Amino acid sequence: ELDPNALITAGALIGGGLIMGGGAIGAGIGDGIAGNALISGIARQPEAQGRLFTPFFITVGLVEAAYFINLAFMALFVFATPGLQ
Amino acid sequence: ELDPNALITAGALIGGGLIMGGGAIGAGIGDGIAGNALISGIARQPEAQGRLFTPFFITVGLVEAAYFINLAFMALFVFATPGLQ
Amino acid sequence: ELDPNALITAGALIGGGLIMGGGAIGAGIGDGIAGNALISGIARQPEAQGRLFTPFFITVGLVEAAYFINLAFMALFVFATPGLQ
Amino acid sequence: ELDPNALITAGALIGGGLIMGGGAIGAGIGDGIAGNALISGIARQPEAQGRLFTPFFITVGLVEAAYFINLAFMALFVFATPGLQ
Amino acid sequence: ELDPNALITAGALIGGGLIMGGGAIGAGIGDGIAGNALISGIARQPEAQGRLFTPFFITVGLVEAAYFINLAFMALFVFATPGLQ
Amino acid sequence: ELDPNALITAGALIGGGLIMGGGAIGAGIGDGIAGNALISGIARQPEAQGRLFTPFFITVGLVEAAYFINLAFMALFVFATPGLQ
Amino acid sequence: ELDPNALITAGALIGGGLIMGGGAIGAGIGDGIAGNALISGIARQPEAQGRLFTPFFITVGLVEAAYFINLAFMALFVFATPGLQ
Amino acid sequence: ELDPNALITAGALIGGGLIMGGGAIGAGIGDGIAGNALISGIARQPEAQGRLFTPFFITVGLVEAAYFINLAFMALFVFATPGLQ
Amino acid sequence: ELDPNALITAGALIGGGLIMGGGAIGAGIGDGIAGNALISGIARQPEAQGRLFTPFFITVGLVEAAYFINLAFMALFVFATPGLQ
Ligand SMILES: COc1nc2ccc(I)cc2cc1[C@@H](c1ccccc1)[C@@](O)(CCN(C)C)c1cccc2ccccc12
Ligand SMILES: COc1nc2ccc(I)cc2cc1[C@@H](c1ccccc1)[C@@](O)(CCN(C)C)c1cccc2ccccc12
Ligand SMILES: COc1nc2ccc(I)cc2cc1[C@@H](c1ccccc1)[C@@](O)(CCN(C)C)c1cccc2ccccc12
Repeated sequence: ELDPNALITAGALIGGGLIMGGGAIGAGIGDGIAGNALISGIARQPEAQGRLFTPFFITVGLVEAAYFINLAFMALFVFATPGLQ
Repeated sequence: ELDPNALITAGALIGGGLIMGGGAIGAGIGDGIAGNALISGIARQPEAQGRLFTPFFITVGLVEAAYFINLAFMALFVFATPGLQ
Repeated sequence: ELDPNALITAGALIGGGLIMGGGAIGAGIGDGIAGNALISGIARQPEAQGRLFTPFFITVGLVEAAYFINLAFMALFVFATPGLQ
Repeated sequence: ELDPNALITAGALIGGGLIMGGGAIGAGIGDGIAGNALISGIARQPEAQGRLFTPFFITVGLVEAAYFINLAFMALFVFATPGLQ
Repeated sequence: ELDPNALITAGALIGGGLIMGGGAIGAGIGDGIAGNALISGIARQPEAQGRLFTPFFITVGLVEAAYFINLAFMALFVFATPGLQ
Repeated sequence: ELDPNALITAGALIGGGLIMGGGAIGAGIGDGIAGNALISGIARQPEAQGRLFTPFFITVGLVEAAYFINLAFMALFVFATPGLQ
Repeated sequence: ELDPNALITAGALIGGGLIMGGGAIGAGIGDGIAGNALISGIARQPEAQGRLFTPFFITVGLVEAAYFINLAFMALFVFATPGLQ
Repeated sequence: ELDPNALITAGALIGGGLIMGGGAIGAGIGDGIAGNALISGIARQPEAQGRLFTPFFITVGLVEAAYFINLAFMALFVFATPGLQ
Repeated sequence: ELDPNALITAGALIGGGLIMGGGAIGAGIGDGIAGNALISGIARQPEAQGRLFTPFFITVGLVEAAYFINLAFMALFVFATPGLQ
């Protein structure tokens, strides 16, 4: 027979899946869009290369912070579930 | 045997996952898109570097406010669940 | 055991989650896209850019109204739940 | 113990959340994409400004009609739930 | 005590929300994208204004047909639910 | 109390909803994107545009076939439910 | 009263709806984006028409293979459900 | 009367549908985007045809690997379900 | 009848599904977008293209790390389920 934590943990795993699924959508498309501009800018001005890598890494850093903060809360959700009985 | 808060807490965790999962989609894609204009603009005109960071950080400011306001409401949902019995 | 409001509040948290999740996806990406144009236009026409912040704030105003109307209805769902028993 | 309206109302709130979540995604990204073209067109031809505002407001009007019609049905779903017992 | 139509009606309302929530994503983003070409085209060549509204309204016609055909099926789902017992 | 078809019909309405929701997202946005090209190409080359309506209708034909095949399977799910008991 | 296949079949129909909903999103937007480049390339070089139709049909073929393979598994899910009891 | 594998199998089928539904979104849109550059590039310079197929198939290789690795895990979920009792 | 792990494993398969679904959406589309730039840049600058594969593989590296970290957590959810009883 069920118990309250079976329901709480099921919610937690779905909740955690939503957090990382959305995190990977944000990060994969975000990084690809940042890389796109990098590849294009180099293609247009192949000596611009040096000055493009700082704006690129700032963008990626922002994108990846969302992925990583999401990851941390997915870890909280399934390894230390808030509201667990 | 199930109790009311088990069900409410499972809903809270799924809602909190929706909130953060949508926040990361918006943040990563929004920031990548902004970053794509920054990188391209710098590639097109290297001395516009400083000029371009101002509208970039205004833009990133707005995208990031959506992410962290969502983060606050996810924390309300899972740490101070409204409707908990 | 369960009671009706456990199920209703669970639906409310999940619906509130969809509402904020969707709101930040529209907001992050809508503002990113608006800011991309702002950044590019400032890169292209540094002088006559003041004429650009005004269409930008209008766009951002529309995008943010969607985010905050959604937020208002999330609050209603989870703090004044319609159909609560 | 549960009752049929607890299940119906839970469905209604999720249903309503889906309607507004999707409404905000459509409206935020739609408006941002319309604003993008507005900001760009002004940047390219800063006297085009006058003739751009009619096509802009037609686009936004279309985008916002979807948001508003969605909002109306979310209101029906949770305040006058069809099929309520 | 639950009855069959409570469950069926809850499914109907979630399905109807999916239908309209996806309709608004498609309508708002589709119409914004069409509107972006209209605005840009008018900005590029002001006297193409009349010429450009024809393919724009054909395009908006198609996007809007998806939105209102979805709206009809959402109404079938929630007002004349198939499978109701 | 519940019977098996209540649960099956509920799954059917939710699955039918996903099918139409997804179909209108692909259709709204696919047609918007096709029409964006049509509008721009007519703006750029008003004379030789007749050659454009033909690739446009092919694209729209493909996009609409996805919408209407989906519609056909939504109808099957909700009017001739596979696995109904 | 329920039976195991009522739950299995409900899962199957939702599962099947997810497969086709996502299939139509992939195919509608994919085909529209392929058609966009076709319409644009013809508009820019109206004699390029001949050499554009092979890359166009390769792209569409790839896009449509995802739709069709998804369709086949949705057919498996709801007409020959794996794990049916 | 329900048994454990009925619930587990229903979860398996929904998870397997998520997996393939997300795979087709990524594959169709990813392949359309790659194909859009191929078509445009060939339109811009007809004799670059052979040159452009190499980076196109590398790109399509990567997009398609996501689709078929997802397909393998969907098959694991529904044909060899982990956790089946 | 049911047992707690039936419900937990079901949540695990659904969460694992969200995680892989999201991962392939980010990966398909992120790599498509990166490859679009690669293809265009090679079409525009055939000589100095070697400088492009290096930003391309960096972008793809970031996009694929998101896909494969997600895959790693899907495996954890479905093969070493956190909170399993
Ligand atoms: C631009 O505004 C519109 N344009 C439309 C265009 C077509 C149609 I058919 C309906 C339209 C409706 C409106 C607004 C409206 C104005 C007055 C009354 C109701 C609705 C609006 O929906 C806009 C929301 N978006 C910005 C996301 C709104 C709703 C709810 C709260 C608001 C609060 C503040 C401002 C706007 C609010
Ligand atoms: C362009 O068509 C294709 N190209 C493919 C390319 C690769 C692969 I591996 C499979 C492909 C399959 C097809 C079709 C097909 C033709 C014949 C038989 C089965 C499938 C199709 O799937 C296209 C659907 N899209 C437009 C969204 C289809 C399915 C179902 C009903 C249809 C009804 C009418 C027309 C097409 C229908
Ligand atoms: C580029 O990497 C980063 N940039 C960041 C930027 C801002 C912030 I605030 C956090 C950041 C965190 C990281 C990584 C990290 C490095 C070390 C330790 C933890 C996290 C990372 O999250 C990147 C994942 N993406 C590629 C999707 C990661 C997580 C998990 C497993 C990884 C395995 C291999 C490589 C990277 C891994």
